[PDB]
Amino acid sequence: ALEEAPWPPPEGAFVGFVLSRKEPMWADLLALAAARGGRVHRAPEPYKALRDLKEARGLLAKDLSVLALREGLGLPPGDDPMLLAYLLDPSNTTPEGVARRYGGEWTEEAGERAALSERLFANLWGRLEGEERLLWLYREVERPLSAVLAHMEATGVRLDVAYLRALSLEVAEEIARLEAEVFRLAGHPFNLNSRDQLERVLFDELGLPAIGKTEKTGKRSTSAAVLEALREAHPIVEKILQYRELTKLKSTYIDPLPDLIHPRTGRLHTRFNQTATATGRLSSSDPNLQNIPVRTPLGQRIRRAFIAEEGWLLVALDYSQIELRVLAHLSGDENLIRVFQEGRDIHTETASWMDPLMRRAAKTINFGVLYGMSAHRLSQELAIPYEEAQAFIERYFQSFPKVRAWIEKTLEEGRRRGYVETLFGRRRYVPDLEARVKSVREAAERKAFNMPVQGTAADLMKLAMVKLFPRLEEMGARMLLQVHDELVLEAPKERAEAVARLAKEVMEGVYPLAVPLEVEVGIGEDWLSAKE
DNA sequence: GACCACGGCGCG
DNA sequence: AAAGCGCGCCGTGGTC
Ligand SMILES: O=c1[nH]c2ccccc2n1[C@H]1C[C@H](O)[C@@H](COP(=O)(O)OP(=O)(O)OP(=O)(O)O)O1
Ligand SMILES: [Mg+2]
Ligand SMILES: [Mg+2]
Ligand SMILES: [Mn+2]
Ligand SMILES: [Mn+2]
Repeated sequence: ALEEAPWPPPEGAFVGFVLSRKEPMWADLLALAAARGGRVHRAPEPYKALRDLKEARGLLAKDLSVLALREGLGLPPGDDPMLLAYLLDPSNTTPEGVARRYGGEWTEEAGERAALSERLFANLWGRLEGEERLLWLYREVERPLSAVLAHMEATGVRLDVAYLRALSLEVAEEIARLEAEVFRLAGHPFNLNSRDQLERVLFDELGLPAIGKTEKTGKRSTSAAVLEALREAHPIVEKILQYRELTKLKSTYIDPLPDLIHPRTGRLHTRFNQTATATGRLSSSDPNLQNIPVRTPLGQRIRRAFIAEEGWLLVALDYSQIELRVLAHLSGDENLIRVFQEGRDIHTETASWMDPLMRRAAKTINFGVLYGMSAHRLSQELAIPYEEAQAFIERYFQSFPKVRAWIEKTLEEGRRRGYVETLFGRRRYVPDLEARVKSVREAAERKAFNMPVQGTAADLMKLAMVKLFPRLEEMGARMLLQVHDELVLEAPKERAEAVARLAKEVMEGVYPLAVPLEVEVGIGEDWLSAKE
């Protein structure tokens, strides 16, 4: 039954706020409230009232801190019950669910939100009493990380807009040429973007063999894997693949990115969602800057668009074979430890076995292999017979015997405890491990043993970001992007070299393992340059 | 306009 | 597509 108390609130109050739209960098601050000591404070003018707070503590703290940074204010995020709930159970991803689950309702009014924040925090902090590992992750990783992300989000990254505009006009001309071919070959026009219309053309009119069907609705699939299986079975398939690539990059990146430049900053701002994934990874959205193309020649042209402020350079740091090293440490496989203790590369060894484009393939291969891929799909990818695909799966695990033993212990443990955990104790609940439908059970198993490996690499990286960020600010350098095992920094030209050495070392020393973490670093005027 | 399910595909 | 995992956004297609 909170009481209206005059703004401002006492120091250390829980904040509620309402935004015109989810994106902090783009939102209007509609309302701002705070709660403390059995009272609620509703600010008369939200923007002015921001100045009174000294830290944002409450649901979605980082977002409001991001909006504060955009206004020239340094209001860092503090406690956020979402981070508590997320650590308790990573399926806790939204305030709607968290409130439903731990004792309130997520409404649209800042006061009730500030109130909700306060009681949700009490209750969750209660639930976390005694979970000392999760408390450690909260204090040493997540809560400090929120500040770092708020700064990355507010900073943004520079984009060569004029370049992409020109690229759009070029690519559009290429697409029209391929559309025309496809339409001719099909003997009539139709919407090449409609997978439904395409399917009737390929499998009914052209009478091509229907490899596979789609998951939910059982239509005949027109996916790249299926089209690749028909690249020589007919010429029109080939062009379809190329129309898909261009339209995919044009409509997802080339055309939308330029129109998202912020007016005040002149830069492009993503959101780094901190309670979004089941393994502990971050995600990026609005726009997603974690899937900017890079694997093909055209995508590379897109990456070139991401450039440094004049007088600065981008610094790109990227852990080598990160999840493999984690697997060595997690499992104890001596043969795999040695692989890394003596500077061996097995992403390059799976390339010649099966340059920069051939190494990306061995990356899809050795990772697909490792996480329970099927002999069937491996045979199909590598273009070899099923007989040969099983032997790359026999040897790939013969070499490193303790991995399978680790997989088993992990699954056995997740069955008893109902969850699996990373090196630091981050939990993921995986209930279907005792499912009586084999398929459902074995999916769960693949989810279960991947988590500690992907989630440990994410713990390490978050920790590296937490340690590295203070050093960058004191050097006048900036942290721009994180792509799971990678960081892009922006540095004044004359500090760029020292920043790279420093960041490389911080990341490599984040938390020593039974195997060394190695980092590749590069420096350049654009994101593509910085990774050569 | 808003929403959503689906197939599809980009990156890690 | 199939016994890899984790995401977010696209166009289409359908509703309200
Ligand atoms: O689960 C998959 N499937 C993948 C397919 C292609 C590429 C990576 C894949 N990964 C994950 C594993 C790891 O978390 C991260 C490493 O990211 P990448 O930088 O791409 O690879 P890498 O660390 O093995 O080696 P390298 O840095 O010398 O290139 O990506
Ligand atoms: Mg061209
Ligand atoms: Mg989906
Ligand atoms: Mn990488
Ligand atoms: Mn890497």
